[PDB]
This record gives sequence, structure tokens and C-alpha cells, in this order.
Amino acid sequence: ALPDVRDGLKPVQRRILYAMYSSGNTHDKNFRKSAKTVGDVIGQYHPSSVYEAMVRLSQDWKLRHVLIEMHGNNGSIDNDPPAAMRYTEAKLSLLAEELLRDINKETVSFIPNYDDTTLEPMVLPSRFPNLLVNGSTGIGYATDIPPHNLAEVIQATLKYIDNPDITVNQLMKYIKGPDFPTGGIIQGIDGIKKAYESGKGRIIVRSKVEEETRKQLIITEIPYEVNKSSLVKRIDELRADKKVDEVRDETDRTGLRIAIELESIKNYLYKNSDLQISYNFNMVAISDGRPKLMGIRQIIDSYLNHQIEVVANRTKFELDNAEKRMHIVEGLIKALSILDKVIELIRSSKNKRDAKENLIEVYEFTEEQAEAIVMLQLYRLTNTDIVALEGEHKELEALIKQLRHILDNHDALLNVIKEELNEIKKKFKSERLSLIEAEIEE
Amino acid sequence: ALPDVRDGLKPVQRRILYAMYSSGNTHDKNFRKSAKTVGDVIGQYHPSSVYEAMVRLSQDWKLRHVLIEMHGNNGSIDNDPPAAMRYTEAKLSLLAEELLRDINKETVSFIPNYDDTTLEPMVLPSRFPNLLVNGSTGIGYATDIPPHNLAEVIQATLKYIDNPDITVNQLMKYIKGPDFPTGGIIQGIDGIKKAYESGKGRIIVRSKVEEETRKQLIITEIPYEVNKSSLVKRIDELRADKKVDEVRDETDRTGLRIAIELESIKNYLYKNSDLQISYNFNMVAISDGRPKLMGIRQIIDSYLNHQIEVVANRTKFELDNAEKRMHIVEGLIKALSILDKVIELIRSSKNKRDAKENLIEVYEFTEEQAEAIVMLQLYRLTNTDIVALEGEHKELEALIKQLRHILDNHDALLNVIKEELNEIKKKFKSERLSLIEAEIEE
Repeated sequence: ALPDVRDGLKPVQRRILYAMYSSGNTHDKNFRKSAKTVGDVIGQYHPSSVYEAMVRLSQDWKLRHVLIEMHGNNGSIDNDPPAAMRYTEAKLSLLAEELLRDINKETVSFIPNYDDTTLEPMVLPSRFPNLLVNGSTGIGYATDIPPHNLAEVIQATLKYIDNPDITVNQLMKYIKGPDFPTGGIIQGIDGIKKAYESGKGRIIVRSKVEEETRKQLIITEIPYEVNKSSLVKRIDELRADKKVDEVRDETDRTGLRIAIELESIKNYLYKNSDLQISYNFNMVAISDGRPKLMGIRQIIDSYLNHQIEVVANRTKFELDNAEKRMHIVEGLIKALSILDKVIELIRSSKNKRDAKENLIEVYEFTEEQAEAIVMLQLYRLTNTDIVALEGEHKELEALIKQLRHILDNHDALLNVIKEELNEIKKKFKSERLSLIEAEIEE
Repeated sequence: ALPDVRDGLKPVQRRILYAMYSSGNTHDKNFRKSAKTVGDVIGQYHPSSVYEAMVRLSQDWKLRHVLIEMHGNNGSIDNDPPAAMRYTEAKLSLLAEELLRDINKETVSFIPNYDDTTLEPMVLPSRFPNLLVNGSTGIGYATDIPPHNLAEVIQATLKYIDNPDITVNQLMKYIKGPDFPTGGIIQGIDGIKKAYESGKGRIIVRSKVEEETRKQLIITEIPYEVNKSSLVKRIDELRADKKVDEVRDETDRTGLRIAIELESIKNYLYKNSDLQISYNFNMVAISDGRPKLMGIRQIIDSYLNHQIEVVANRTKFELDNAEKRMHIVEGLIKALSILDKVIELIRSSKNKRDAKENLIEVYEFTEEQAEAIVMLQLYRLTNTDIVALEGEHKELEALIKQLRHILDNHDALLNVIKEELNEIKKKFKSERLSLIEAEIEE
């Protein structure tokens, strides 16, 4: 079970968001029961673990940007079981909708489902680099891709588009390093560099720890993946065992807060516990069919190739439609002028297909346009309609020239990608939760 | 959890067949994965036990007529677990389709689902007396309604329609008694009588047992609900313990066959085992909101009231439509005659709603007919169409007079019920599997 480099998803996850998308379980509409969405997945795509994944996508503390907004007990940083799918409601993020944006536009390959009745997508348009942003973990191959700051990833992608040769150091002006949703302090600037070239590097991850007003120490933020209650109980035991020479979980729904009362003790606790943790990049994802360990530029490169594919496919889709429609229009204006003859000619013919033939064989019409004309409801013969069909021709010759230029010119296309990526970063920009310091302390 | 008297279903079961119906998981089309249907039930109607019920409806040995046709391991008379919903395929019986017949015709009440997004039915049209035919069991009230012979139940219902005063003895000319799908011999003609009046009676149920070619005894058929493997293992132990003074389950996919080799021994085994069993009617179902214990004529009466409701509601539905359409037709023929004026008049008006008004305010048209005319595709002005709309008027004045007569005349309606019930019994007639003998042996 490994994610695709292009949209950062495992097949469990992709299946869940798509089912949500097609049900119309979008952000702008009301929350929907979790079972409703779950029962479409086991039933149509995946042959418990559906719900365990759907839940995981809805967690503040695991993903930098949730893809599902869940209402109800969705678990906890203490690894509490979530509620059952009947009380729990969910819907897509505004941001998950960007992953799915344009899917309705022949952009990504669709493939038969497990029982060969319906079709599902191999990959999502992924209109933003989800793989780096939300990362991935878990297993015969394992992955460790930490989350990253949305805006830092887009800007870097944008910089890559302008210079496909840009070094790892240069991208680090814009992707500074992992941006963990639980925040904390990061140590290992070389580690990030090593990871960003070879796919593999060691960093140290610290808790945010300050002193208070007898003096008391508070843990405001903890390392990524670490279990709070599990950590509380660890700090608890050493206090008891006098390995240190009391420990309250003052967390409430406001934010995380762990208080300790009784520097050297801060430096001790870091070691014999997960107050300080190490993280090791193992950046593996699915490129071109197989598992590929890859550094930052292969990943940006793979994403870019994906976008180019998507956008070129969207543009061709929108062009074919704009081509097909103007043809109808050309037909209609032509038939609007011979209107009176047309109506008499239709009455003259006996069958539906007769009328179509006696249209194409008498006047210079085609099947496509003959069909459209015989299908006009009588109200389409009114003034508003006999004139709004004349105007849209202008708006079409406009779109053709525009869209054709996007296909004929590679730069123009990349500009399209650049604009769309850019507006996404503005609309969804979020501040860095992780502090980065260069050296690792001992 | 108790069945409704009208359609014999519990809410689990009704929900499953309806979901199957609306998915189009009908008999004439291909089998469909079980998960596909299951995942619609937990997801849309029921807040494991869905599958345990869906399975139970698919069993030869529990229902006289299965409502689901299942392909794959669907359990066994030995209470074997069934396969998981991913290998197992299913679809509706021809007979379950009669339960659902006419549901698409404003016949039965529809009610919001658990989450108030969609609508589900309170009861099924149940175009045949499912409650008696397939029976029901299980629990703070319990039920025991054994299965009955389809044709015996319809004929009796038919006899009740002609004489709503018919005695319990007289119905027993046509409903002879329970018709068990595992067959066997029944004993207790008085028991059936008592059950058919008061809802409560004791019968004895026997296995089919004959001798063979050292002499060997074979059990061909066993009592209802009894577990084969459980019974084999019982006969096994007494042989071992010399309580009798060896036991092979020669069952294969052909039919049931239990062989014993080593009258008085047949008469012994009947007692200290479930080779002979007793059954006790506890005929309880849901009438008019509450649990009601009822004998045979209340049940036939309740079913009949249901049919009358259904058929009267179907007829009113089909009449309103036939009323609404002839109105369009009356309009169309009228407009077909002023055709040339009509088209010029449409061009004269500026908007859609203008054209509708300038139709109703100039010529004697209504909204309903004005809408229909402006919506005509241009091909509907051809000869085949300018003439097929003139003819169907004949077929409509025909249907009105027919249908109106069904509403205005109660006998005519009951005849409709009688015809439809009758054809069902002919098309689905099946022979009695249960032998009935009057007295109980000691």
C-alpha cells in the first residue's frame, strides 16, 4: 500500500474522495453521514479499514491540510477510537476539491472497478502537490514523507517551472523543510538537504517547551506521530522512579498543554523519551508503475509532468466541445435564415430520420447539425433565442483561438499551470508551524 | 423486530428488497455482488446483520419461496457460515418482484429515512400474501408463523373475497395447513384448526423415514428449522451409549439423505430427539400500528384491505395520468389545426413565458397545454407524429371509462384483485411438500 507520486494517494484514499465527489458530498453542501460514503466504497471500489482511512484523512494532527472535514468524535492525539459511522458526519475540504478539480473533463485515466460494472480513476488531477504537502507513511515497502507547507511547495514548484535545472539548495529558499501540523522545533538542515537529494535523511524533532511563573515547565507542542497520553505516561514513570529528581495533562479543547513541576532536566527528558524524537525521510512513491525512491526534484518533476498531462487533456477536452458546439451554431444561424423553408421541409418528410436526410441531402447540412435542428423546442424560435445563438459565435471564435494557442505553444500552457497554481497558493496560504534550526544538539 | 401483516416483512428485510429493486437488481438482469446491495442498506436505511438477513432470505430450507436468489456459499442446513459479500452474488426472485410490483405508482406510503435525505416505504404492495407463504420467526414479542403453499393461500384468499363470512373449516378446503420447505410429515389437524381460529395451536412435525434393502433406515426429509449436523450428532451418541441397541450423513448436493443401520426403533428415536419435533403457532404480526395475535381470517382480511388500498391507489394514479395526458392531446390536436398561426404567434412573442401567456390569453389554452406545445421538438411536426397524436385519443377515452369504472364500482375493483391474484397463482404454482395426517401418534 503506497501512494502515487502524482496525487499522493493510496487506492483506499483515492476511492473515498472520489465516492465523496460523485455523491456531491462537497464543502458548500451539508455534512453527510459517514456510513453513506463508507457504504459506497466497500460496495463499489474496495474489496472497517475504509472507515479507518476515511477517518485518518480527517485528522488535524496527522495531515497538514485535512482532505475530509469530519464532525463528531474523529479520534484524538491520544489514539482514541473514533465514533461509529452513524453519528459521525463528513464532507470534502475546499482543498480536497482541488485534487478532484477538472476530473469531469477527460483529464485522468478511468478504469473498470473490481466487479466491472462502473469506472474509477487511476489517479486524481491533484491540482496541488498533495504528496509533499500531506506526506505519507506505512507498509513490502515502507514510506516516510513528512508534511510540508502548502505555499512553500507551490512557490518551489513555480520556481522549478521557470528553471527545470534549479539545484536542491536553491529550492530550499522556497521549500525550507518539513512543516509538521503538530508544530514543534526541527533540527538538521543537512538532514533535509540529504533527504532532498537522495530521498533519505535524518532529522531531529523537538517539543515546544518553556518555563512558567516554585517553577513549572510546559509542553505546548509535541513531535509528529507521537502519542500524547503515551508520552504523559512515560514522563509519569521516571518521576516515580527517581531517574530524574507532578505530571499533569492540562490539555483541553483549546490547545495542547502538558504541565510539569518539581536546562539539565529539559536536556535529560529529551533523551530517555519521545519529548525529542528523530525522523528519517524515506521518500518512496509510485512512479511509472513501480516503487521509486526519489529526492525533491524528481517529485516536483513527476508532479509537473502530471500537471502538463492534465492541463493538456483538459484543454483538448474544452476545445473539442467548443469545436463541436460552434458547428451546431454555424448550422443554426444558417437554418434560422431559411427558417420558413425549413419548417415546410420538415412537414414534407414522413419520419424522423427522413427529416434528417431530407435536410442533409437538400441543403448543405451535416448529421450533427441536422440532429440539433430537428430537436429544437418550439420556444427556441423566439426573439431572445433567435439572437442569443448569433452572439455566442463571437465568444466561441474567441475561445478557439485562446485554447488552440494553449495547445500549439508549450510556454502558454505552462503559464496556465503557473496561474492556477498561484491562485491556489494565495487562496489557501497558511503560516509555518515548524521552526527550523540548522545544527542538531547533543 | 416483527413483520407487518400486509407484506410479511421486518424492516431489515423490506429495506433490502427495496434497495435491490431501485438498483435494478431484478431477476432478468445479471447477478450483482452482495456488498453492492449491502452497502446501500447500512448507508441509506438501516442504522453484518444486514448480510445475515439478506442471506436468510435466500435460503431454500427456511422460506417456502426465496425472495433473493443467491449464488455462492449461502450457508447450509447445518448452519454453516456463508461466504463474505465480495464473492457472493445475488438478485431478486420473480416472486419478490411481485411484492414490489406497482411500488412505482403511488400505492404505498413513503417516509423519510434515518437521516432525512431520501424516502423509503412503510410497507410493500405485496401483490401476493407473503406473510402466510414465507412465514416468520424471532423476537419483547415472539412470532411463529409457519410457511404455507402459495396456491393454497391464494385460492383461500380468492374464496374469502367471494364470501367474507367463510368459516375456518371452509378455508381449510383450500389452505390445508403449513407447507414446510423441508417437507416432512405433519400431524395435528385439530392443532391447525385451533391455530387458524385463535392464532395458537400445537402440531407435531415428522421426518420422512423409510426402510431399505441386514436392513437400513433412511431419513429423506427432516422437520422445519432443525439442524441436520446437529441431528446427526444426536443420533450418533445414543448409538454409542446403547440407549437403543452406524450413523452416516450420506447427504450430497442431490438431496438430503441420512443412513442408519444396525417400528419400535423408529418410534423410539422420534421421542428422545428432533427426528420428531413439535411446532406451536404463535401468529403475531403488526396490524394498525401494534402487535396483534390473529387467526387466519383476520390475516386474510388484513391482506385484502391492503390489496384494496393498493389497487385503488394504483387505479387513481393511472387515472390522474390518463386524465393529465388526454388534456395535452386535446391541446395538441387543437393546436395542430391552427399550426401556421401558432408558429407565427410564437415568433411574435419575445420570452418563453411570454409565448405561454400569448398562447393562453389569445387562444383557449391552459398552462399545462401551453407548456407542452412550446416544448415540442421540430420533428414532432412530421406526418407520423401529426397523426399518432390523433389516434391515442381513442385509446385514452377507452382507459378513462375503464379505470373510472374500477373506482366507481367496488365489485369491479375486487375482480381486478381476483384476476391478478389468480394469474400469479397459475404462473407460480408449486406442489405441496408436506403430508398432512389428522391424528397425532403417541
